[PDB]
Amino acid sequence: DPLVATNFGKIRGIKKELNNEILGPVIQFLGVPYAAPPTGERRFQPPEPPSPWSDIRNATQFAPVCPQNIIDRLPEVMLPVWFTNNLDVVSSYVQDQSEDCLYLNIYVPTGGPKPVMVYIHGGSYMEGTGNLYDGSVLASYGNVIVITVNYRLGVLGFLSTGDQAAKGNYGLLDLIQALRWTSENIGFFGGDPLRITVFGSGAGGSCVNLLTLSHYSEGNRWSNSTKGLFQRAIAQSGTALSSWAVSFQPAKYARMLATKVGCNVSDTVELVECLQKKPYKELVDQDIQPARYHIAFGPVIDGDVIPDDPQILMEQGEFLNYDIMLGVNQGEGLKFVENIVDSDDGISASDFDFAVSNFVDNLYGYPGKDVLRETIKFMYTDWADRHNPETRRKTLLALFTDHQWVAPAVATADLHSNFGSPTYFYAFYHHCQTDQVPAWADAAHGDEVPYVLGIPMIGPTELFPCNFSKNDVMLSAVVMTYWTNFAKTGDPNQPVAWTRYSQKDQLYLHIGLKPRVKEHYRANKVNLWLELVPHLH
Amino acid sequence: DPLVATNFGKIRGIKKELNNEILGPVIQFLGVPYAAPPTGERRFQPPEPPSPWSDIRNATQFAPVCPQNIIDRLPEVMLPVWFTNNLDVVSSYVQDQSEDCLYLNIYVPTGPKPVMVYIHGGSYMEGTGNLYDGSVLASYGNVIVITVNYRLGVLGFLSTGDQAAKGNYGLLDLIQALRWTSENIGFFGGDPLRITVFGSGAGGSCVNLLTLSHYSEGNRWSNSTKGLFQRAIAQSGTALSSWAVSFQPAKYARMLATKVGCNVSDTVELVECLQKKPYKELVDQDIQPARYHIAFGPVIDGDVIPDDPQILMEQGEFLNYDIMLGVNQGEGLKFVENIVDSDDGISASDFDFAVSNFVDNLYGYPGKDVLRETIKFMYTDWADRHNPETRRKTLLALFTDHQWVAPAVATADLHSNFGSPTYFYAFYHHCQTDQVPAWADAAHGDEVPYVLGIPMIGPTELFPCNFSKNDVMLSAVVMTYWTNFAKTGDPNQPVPVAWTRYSQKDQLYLHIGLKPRVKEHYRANKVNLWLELVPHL
Ligand SMILES: *[C@@H]1O[C@H](CO)[C@@H](O)[C@H](O)[C@H]1NC(C)=O
Ligand SMILES: *[C@@H]1O[C@H](CO)[C@@H](O)[C@H](O)[C@H]1NC(C)=O
Repeated sequence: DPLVATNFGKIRGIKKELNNEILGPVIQFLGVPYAAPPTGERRFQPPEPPSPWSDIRNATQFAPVCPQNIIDRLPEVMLPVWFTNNLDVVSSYVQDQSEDCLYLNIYVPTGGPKPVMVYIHGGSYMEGTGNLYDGSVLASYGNVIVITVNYRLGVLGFLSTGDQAAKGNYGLLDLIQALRWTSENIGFFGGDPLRITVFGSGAGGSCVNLLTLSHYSEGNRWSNSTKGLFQRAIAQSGTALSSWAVSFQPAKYARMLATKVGCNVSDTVELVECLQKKPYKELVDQDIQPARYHIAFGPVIDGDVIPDDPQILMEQGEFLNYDIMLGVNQGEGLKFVENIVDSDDGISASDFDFAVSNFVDNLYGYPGKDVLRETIKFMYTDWADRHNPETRRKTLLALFTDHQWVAPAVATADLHSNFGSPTYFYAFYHHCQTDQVPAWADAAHGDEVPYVLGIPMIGPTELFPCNFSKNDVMLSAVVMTYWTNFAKTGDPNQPVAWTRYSQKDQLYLHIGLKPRVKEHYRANKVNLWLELVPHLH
Repeated sequence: DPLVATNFGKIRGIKKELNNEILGPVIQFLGVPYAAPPTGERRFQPPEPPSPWSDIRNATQFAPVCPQNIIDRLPEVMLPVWFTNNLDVVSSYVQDQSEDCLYLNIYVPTGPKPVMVYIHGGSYMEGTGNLYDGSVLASYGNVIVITVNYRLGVLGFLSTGDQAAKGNYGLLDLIQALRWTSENIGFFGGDPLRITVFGSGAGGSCVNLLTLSHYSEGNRWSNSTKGLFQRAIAQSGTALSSWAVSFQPAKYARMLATKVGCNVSDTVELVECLQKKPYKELVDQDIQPARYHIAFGPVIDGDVIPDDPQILMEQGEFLNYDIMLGVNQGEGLKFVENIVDSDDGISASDFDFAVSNFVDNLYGYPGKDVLRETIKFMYTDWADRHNPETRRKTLLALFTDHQWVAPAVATADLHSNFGSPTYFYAFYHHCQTDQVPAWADAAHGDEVPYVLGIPMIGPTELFPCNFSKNDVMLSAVVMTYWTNFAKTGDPNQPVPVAWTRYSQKDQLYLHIGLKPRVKEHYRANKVNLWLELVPHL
């Protein structure tokens, strides 16, 4: 049997055969505590280390996930499509909940310590679990250790009063704790604590980026030369600079919740103490909605974990030199457009104007809006066929995609390479059409996930039920190789050459069935939001 | 010897051998009167027909050109570069002047042939058809070529805003030449029902303006074809540009009247006063308009020009001619030439100044702040935003696009829209002179020597460039397109790389270079800025 001794006790994993000939087996350690349960007085408090246990602890089944409610209005626009498309399956992964949810899962392959890829999930900061992301194939195919983590979500993980009463960022601190646990225990599993790659998609991608800006991710016990906890980062369709990356009005929504559950909101210490006497179910189940493209509960600017606005930090180059790799998908903004399209696959010029105008209002309140609505309306029309209704959606979809994902990604990519971090950029332009998605839709938000995890190798799963072709399998194998090569050496080419990114040339890898390296991804539309729109104010 | 009988008498031309083996000889009839001298009481009056002569009139030397002053200064930005580059040679063509200058030149090769009437023009102020030798074009193409001299500057376009001086005398002269041609060219072996008019620059403007005038309607030969001429080619010139037509004619008529001592309350007295003065005195007065506008030119008289060409075009008020338009890569050379430093680049400093003054001259604030920023963004290549060699290339494009390209596309669009067989091109080659920078591309008027077939003869006093073997080949191709178009209204058919018909939807055009290809939507990104965005602002 597979036994492993850790600094808190011995644990037993479980061997797992994969449904493919090319793939060797993996031992998976499910439900490994990396922190003390954040219950009672430790709610709204930094994570403490886990209690040691005397005997052998079985790590063979998922632990209950962190409190969340996806069955009872959720922001489809932030959430991956494969998530919202089959919530029924996703729900079975989230049924068993508990405030005691700080657990991570290890996937170990089968003559030196292996790289460790720690996955950080995330949709809107409100929900999800690392359990959804099976790390078996990636570990086996890549010959690396893969870890998935569960961190505090929503209220419990990010509620803040704007005071020392509740400073917030408990979720990010949990991630820090999981990374420290990993740093100081993964070696016992045959992992290399000095080649740890952190990677995540969506809000998970945001979390990855936010950590690189935090001084809590500085320093590791093993090396005086390498002062990072983790050494590399991959942020997939997520950044720290988007409108919904961090919560800017945390005290507002903390008051709201406290009110809704009947707690006095005058004194902040009294407010917090009251919330702590209430079930997590009651706090989670309250209806708290922010602005359309903003969040209520998430990462906050506390002057500690996150010392300042991520924008300012990046500009001042306030981050350790990590090997970075970030990118976006062709059509992230599917769910922004999906409700608008009619029986034929197009949107009228009428609906177009409404959508673009409301977009301007939500993200750019008039101080001057008139000018802006026209500049954008112009920029996101293809005059080649200005009356085509099928082309109007593709470009409207591009508006959301560019502003919410692409421009933030490029800005991030630019500033990292600018300050000396080996940066790599990509554009994911393939996917596997499900019977739940339109036939005209391209690579949407989160569609790159199943390729990174190697799902096509195993074939359709309950979570990813698409009929993966042979092209899907090959593309997946290519992706996993880039990722894992990057994990092994900080170079996606060293275990089509993926060239290093730089602000001048802005070379990136266009990922498709025919992967090529291009240059200046959508710079025309990008520089609009980074150079023009700001100067108009 | 070559004798020809016309409705006004017999005339003797002169045979001319061309300096190329492939070219047969041509008989050229130089100094043929097509109208009575507009002298004395016929100054500021429509052109009357020429007097008949009993004997043989020798047409073997150029007649004196229309009054003009380039020696005493010259709007370099409107004028072709080959013009301003060697004024010494150009001057020899303009030395001998006379108000009696309504003469045209015939070039006959060796059924009835097509007739190509060339309409010269720089700023409406100067020039002559004599500069444009039509020998090679006629010989190579096997068509008759005509060059015309029409009234210029004050004498040709002065208007008081009254019936006292209605203006457009120059345009009426062109009409007179065309009527003369229609009713006499048959005697030379020409086809009065296959007359093509073509011109570059202001000449191009003149071509376009004629298509909007009802005076070019009706011919004596056919009841089905309602046009005097049947086809039109407008090279780097339109009726929609800022300097195509004079909108403040009365202002500048008074200015002149003032300088010569004729400023009178009553316009009929004013005109009568100007009529008692030498043409030299009127031509030599210093009258300069706004930076990108004209003082003396085509005017909106409600007769010859029934309304603003823009309105006319939009309402489709024009006969359906076979149309052909295009521009050169870098028309706006002379806009930028003064700015470049020893290195072939312009600083970010000078750039902002040049662009801002451009905004002020063409778009005086009534809102300018927004506009200068929108433009500054659109005309910078963010690929390398700091490159000084690239800053000039894009600033040059600003002028080029606004003054030439956008007016051309708009014209091209509205013509094809209302049913005229339209054709579009972009001229991307030239022959670098020791007078032009080595970094300059196809500038204003650089397509002329290729249209006239000069590379076939080799360097001339006017076109002294060392034409290569490729130049000769490209010229043959250009002349073939032009002459095919004259013959059949189709640049692909001589009788009775395929250049595809243009249309507002597909907007196919011929990219003319050493490797001529058909592309689509020429600089539509930059065009639609001026046609769709800035207006709505
Ligand atoms: C732990 O699990 C293994 C297999 O998963 C099993 O053999 C063992 O008996 C379990 N231990 C306990 C104490 O239940
Ligand atoms: C025209 O030229 C002929 C010879 O070609 C000559 O006899 C005649 O005198 C000339 N005409 C005039 C008006 O000089």
